[PDB]
Amino acid sequence: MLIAFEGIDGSGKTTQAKKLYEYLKQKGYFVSLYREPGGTKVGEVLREILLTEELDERTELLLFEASRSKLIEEKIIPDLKRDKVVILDRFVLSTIAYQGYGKGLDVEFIKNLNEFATRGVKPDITLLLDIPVDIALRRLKEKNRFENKEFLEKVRKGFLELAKEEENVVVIDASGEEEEVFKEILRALSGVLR
Amino acid sequence: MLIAFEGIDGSGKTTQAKKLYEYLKQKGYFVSLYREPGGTKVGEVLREILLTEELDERTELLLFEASRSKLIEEKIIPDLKRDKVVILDRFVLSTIAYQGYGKGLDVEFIKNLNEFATRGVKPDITLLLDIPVDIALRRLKEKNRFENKEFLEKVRKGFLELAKEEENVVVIDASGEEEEVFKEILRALSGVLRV
Ligand SMILES: Nc1ncnc2c1ncn2[C@@H]1O[C@H](COP(=O)(O)OP(=O)(O)CP(=O)(O)O)[C@@H](O)[C@H]1O
Ligand SMILES: Nc1ncnc2c1ncn2[C@@H]1O[C@H](COP(=O)(O)OP(=O)(O)CP(=O)(O)O)[C@@H](O)[C@H]1O
Ligand SMILES: Cc1cn([C@H]2C[C@H](O)[C@@H](COP(=O)(O)O)O2)c(=O)[nH]c1=O
Ligand SMILES: Cc1cn([C@H]2C[C@H](O)[C@@H](COP(=O)(O)O)O2)c(=O)[nH]c1=O
Ligand SMILES: [Cl-]
Ligand SMILES: [Mg+2]
Ligand SMILES: [Mg+2]
Ligand SMILES: [Mg+2]
Ligand SMILES: [Mg+2]
Repeated sequence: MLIAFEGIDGSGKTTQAKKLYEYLKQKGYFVSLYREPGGTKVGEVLREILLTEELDERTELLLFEASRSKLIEEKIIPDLKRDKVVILDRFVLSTIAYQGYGKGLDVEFIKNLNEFATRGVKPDITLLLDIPVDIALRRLKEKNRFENKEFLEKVRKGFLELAKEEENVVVIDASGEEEEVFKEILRALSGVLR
Repeated sequence: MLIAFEGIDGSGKTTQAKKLYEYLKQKGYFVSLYREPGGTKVGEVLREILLTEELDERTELLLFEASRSKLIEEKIIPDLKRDKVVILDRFVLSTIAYQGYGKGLDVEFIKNLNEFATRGVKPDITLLLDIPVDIALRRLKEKNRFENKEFLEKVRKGFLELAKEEENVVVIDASGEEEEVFKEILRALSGVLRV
């Protein structure tokens, strides 16, 4: 049971994933929650680079994938082996939507890099938190280098294209308050998980 | 003009690349010299990760490629534009020989990633410093995780096969004395550059 949250910055992924985490632990699941990029010692070094340094788009791509690879080997595959429910705050669709649809790198190439880093590990469900860009940006404080309107409109569109084309992606209206969104996540999750 | 040095650990790449830097400077070229992994601030942090951490082979490949991508975009392409001769202490054949022949990852995939990271930039000449593994390892004072006989015998063989398959690779016998090996380098280079 691998549950991924996806969506643009300010869709509320981190808030929603921590809520789901604690809710499942309550219900007696064994649960893990990891962020991408990050989630391992090495991945957190890479996250810092990715967030702080001026990178070209090809370097950035390779470092998002390196973070993922480490997280898959070190944490995700061993957790799934142990019947831990694993919740991911971003996963493979983020790389396609940001570095592909956003930055213009080839989506088909990114897919193959994704499969390489993941060893083909796929979520049981992906919750795409969809929200208009203006709404999302208004939730944020400081803007990171990805959190700009022109760019995020392309990213939002790319996620919605992926939801049509990729498997097991459910589109969640994330424009509501925290609990209405959380209830929509639980309704979508009841489709794969008690 | 892009010149790459390749070969197993202890073949003398770093020693020879710096000799060549000094030689070309004395001839009035503008010259750059970079190591892989490393060569940029970002790259040098990746290098540290690569040497110090236990990494799975896939993460390792991707970090080697990320270091290369950074070096290509930040340093190598701007330098080639300025007519600097660029000398590399390791480049794309290292990744094929180490991660492909040594670690067993798919060579075609590695080549695909190499092309991505380099934007198709290729050396004018690659000097493969060939040497028996036992000779090479005896030159080294401390061993990193790659500097293992079992592993390097696979890698040495992979380099020698690449020197047949790839373009513009010249095999240099690197078991000799430093100056001798340097002379053989210069003779090879004279094919592609005024020495
Ligand atoms: N439904 C909702 N309505 C209003 N504000 C919300 C909200 N869900 C979360 N927020 C607030 O929006 C801000 C961003 O939330 P969060 O950190 O969950 O988003 P995110 O993870 O999508 C940003 P990123 O993609 O850059 O990491 C936080 O202040 C959070 O409290
Ligand atoms: N031709 C030669 N004969 C004997 N010793 C040599 C030599 N060339 C270099 N050495 C010595 O061997 C050691 C390793 O040299 P060097 O650092 O150039 O190799 P290298 O760059 O192939 C190792 P690595 O691949 O791990 O970076 C140094 O002590 C160096 O002085
Ligand atoms: C995982 C991932 C994140 N990102 C961006 C989105 C965020 O703005 C930033 C940090 O994301 P995070 O805080 O959700 O981990 O990285 C990519 O550009 N590509 C990726 O593959
Ligand atoms: C560039 C490169 C180096 N390496 C290894 C060889 C060395 O043992 C180690 C450090 O290289 P360096 O000191 O020659 O720069 O990295 C690879 O495995 N793959 C690569 O693509
Ligand atoms: Cl994918
Ligand atoms: Mg977040
Ligand atoms: Mg919008
Ligand atoms: Mg060296
Ligand atoms: Mg010059």
